[PDB]
Amino acid sequence: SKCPLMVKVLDAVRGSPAVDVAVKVFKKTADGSWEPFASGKTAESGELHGLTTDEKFTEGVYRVELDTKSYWKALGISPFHEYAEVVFTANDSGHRHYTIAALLSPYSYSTTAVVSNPQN
Amino acid sequence: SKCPLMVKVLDAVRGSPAVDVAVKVFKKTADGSWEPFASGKTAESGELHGLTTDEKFTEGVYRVELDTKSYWKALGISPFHEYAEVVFTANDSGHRHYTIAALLSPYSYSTTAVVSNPQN
Amino acid sequence: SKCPLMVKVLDAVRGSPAVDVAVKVFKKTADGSWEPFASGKTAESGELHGLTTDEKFTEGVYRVELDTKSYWKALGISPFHEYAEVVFTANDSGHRHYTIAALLSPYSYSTTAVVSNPQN
Amino acid sequence: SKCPLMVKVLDAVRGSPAVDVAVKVFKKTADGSWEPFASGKTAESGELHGLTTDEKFTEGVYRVELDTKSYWKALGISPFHEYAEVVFTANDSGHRHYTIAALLSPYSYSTTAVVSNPQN
Ligand SMILES: N[C@@H](Cc1cc(I)c(Oc2cc(I)c(O)c(I)c2)c(I)c1)C(=O)O
Ligand SMILES: N[C@@H](Cc1cc(I)c(Oc2cc(I)c(O)c(I)c2)c(I)c1)C(=O)O
Repeated sequence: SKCPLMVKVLDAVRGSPAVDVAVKVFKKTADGSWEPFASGKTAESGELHGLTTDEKFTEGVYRVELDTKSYWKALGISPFHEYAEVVFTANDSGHRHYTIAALLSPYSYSTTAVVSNPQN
Repeated sequence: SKCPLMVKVLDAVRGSPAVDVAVKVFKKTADGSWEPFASGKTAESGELHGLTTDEKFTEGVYRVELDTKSYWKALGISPFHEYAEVVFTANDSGHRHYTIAALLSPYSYSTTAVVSNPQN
Repeated sequence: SKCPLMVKVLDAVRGSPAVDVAVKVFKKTADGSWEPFASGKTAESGELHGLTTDEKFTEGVYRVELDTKSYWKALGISPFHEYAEVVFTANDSGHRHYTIAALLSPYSYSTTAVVSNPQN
Repeated sequence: SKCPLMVKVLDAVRGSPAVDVAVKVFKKTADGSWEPFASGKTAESGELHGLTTDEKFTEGVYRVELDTKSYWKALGISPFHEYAEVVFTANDSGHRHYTIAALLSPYSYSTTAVVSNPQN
């Protein structure tokens, strides 16, 4: 695809894009600590665009945190999970473009990853 | 563990097994069409064991229909699917044990097959 | 300009779009029988477009059938289901645009819908 | 029945329980840190029963972490996610039962919570 790191969030109760979800991305440092990498909020389409350029998105372990609790909390639903979280290693083989899709439900959530090579 | 076929249904919105969901089993005939094989409704545990006996369950194509629409209509929710349907070929490679599991949400559902192998 | 019905299919084992998944759509008729509506195959993006147009896609019960067995059998994988079927009611509340997403795995498949308005 | 906390994992590629999957439960401590709580690996049934007891399992925010990466590698399969974490608040509505389920695939995973009522 185009964006190096793309996050898409869906709402399985209303069958619509989960708009305004707090997304935070962190990067593991040499000593094992968690350093804030980037963050945003999903738009009307349930997508988050512009987290990182390929230059900035270097090889390493990443952590994407979606604040699922606030989403449900705003609608008057009390969810189970405090947050949804996806931890993964990136560009260890070579530079790839990732899409992290997540489907939300008060007591459940499933997450998938689409890895696509930018070059031939 | 005794009955070769079991249906386990869960509700993703409330964090609980889905109770009294209509489950109808259809088996494909030789002339081409389908014919009623069994029926029942999920219990308190969200399970439905005791459909058929290891003897009446012969090899062939099957169809497990779950009336998901009624289930949500009862909670004030207008779901998306008319029903969840699972079609598969059973016991082509000798006798087995299949537990089909469904995860329900108004606008989405995940179905899963679990095959057990009784020591013959 | 965007078409009413869309199908997006991902592969969970490989983490990429499912290319060449055979797709068949049906429409329920007055008799309570099924009539051939459309058909196609997912492109490289794992998507399917031009299944139909706004004028042809009226109110009614539809059945999108996905040939998921051939897909796996082609890769050397022996799946469980013969195909993944999605039955739903369209253009209930007047005109709408639909998106059927299906996530594939050998013994499991998760399908979700995203209903959106063309003007809202 | 007498297990306050339960974890069940399934493999979506082989269609059977995820055996020998390492589980580690943490509990947010008084000073805000994560303290070890329970550890174990999925039995043949892909589940853990001896996790904790109705008395040791008190109120608080727990963290369940499944080591999926190691599960997949020991099969020759290189997975996407580093691991699967599930963080939740427990016993906020009295002393009830908790079942955490997970459906694993190389590039995707689903989780759901089933919260029962012991004496109901
Ligand atoms: N007597 C059985 C009943 C039961 C069977 C299954 I199989 C199961 O597992 C899942 C996990 C996920 I994640 C799903 O999406 C689905 I559908 C089913 C669960 I929980 C409970 C027991 O308690 O073991
Ligand atoms: N970009 C286009 C096409 C597209 C639609 C969806 I909807 C989507 O999201 C999911 C999320 C999960 I979780 C799945 O299992 C599956 I399959 C698809 C993705 I990625 C891409 C659009 O915006 O319509």
